[PDB]
This record gives sequence, C-alpha cells and structure tokens, in this order.
Amino acid sequence: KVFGRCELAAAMKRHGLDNYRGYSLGNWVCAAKFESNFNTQATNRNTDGSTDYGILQINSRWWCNDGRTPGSRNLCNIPCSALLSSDITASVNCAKKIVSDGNGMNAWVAWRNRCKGTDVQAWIRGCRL
Ligand SMILES: [Cl-]
Repeated sequence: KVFGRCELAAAMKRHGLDNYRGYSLGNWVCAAKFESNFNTQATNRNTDGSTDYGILQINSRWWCNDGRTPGSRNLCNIPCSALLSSDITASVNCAKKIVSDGNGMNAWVAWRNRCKGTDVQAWIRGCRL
C-alpha cells in the first residue's frame, strides 16, 4: 500500500504519533516520506546483512525477526513481514518503542538528514485532521 500524505497523517494520528515523545505529527510523515516514499512494502538491505522494512524502514538487526539476520534481536517481538502490511499498526507500535530508546528520531537517518531542522509542519498542511 502506497499511502497518500494526508491519508498517512490521519492514520498516524489515530495511532497516537502526534507529539509522541515530543515529535509533532509532521516529523513522522516527513520520515515516512524519505524512508519509504509512503510505501508499506518497501525493503532495503544494508551492509551488515540486516534489512529495513516498511513505511518507517525498521531494521531487523534490533527490532524484528526476518530469519536471516544472525545474532540480531527482535525487540518489537514481531516478524519483519508484519511491518509490510497495509495496516501500519505494527510499524507505529514498533516505532514507539524505537523513538523511546533514548536516541529519539535520530534513529531514522533520513529524518536526521532531511526532516530535522526543517519546517516539518508543511508535511501535514492542507490535511483534514
Ligand atoms: Cl529504524
């Protein structure tokens, strides 16, 4: 599922991401944009052999099990495939754990490099929320 900008904003708000750990809704939409182009099926392998999954590109090294990242963890206690669903509940719930681990949204490189310090509110402008 490829989300619309406002469709995704609505979904994230409904799942309680707006100002979660102090991150306004626009941060999350900006992050999803540059991480996955709003595409729940997005996947990307990285150097250590781990894989990033879903609309928020959650990594198998720590957060989910994909059966092919030896010595990794599964801190969200989910199969990584669950992160590829059209329903973002799994991704959002897992994201909540990640942004809570002490490093905030810096855990998402795309957010750090492309959303942080920008006018992130622009990402939810015009949306019925
Ligand atoms: Cl991540």
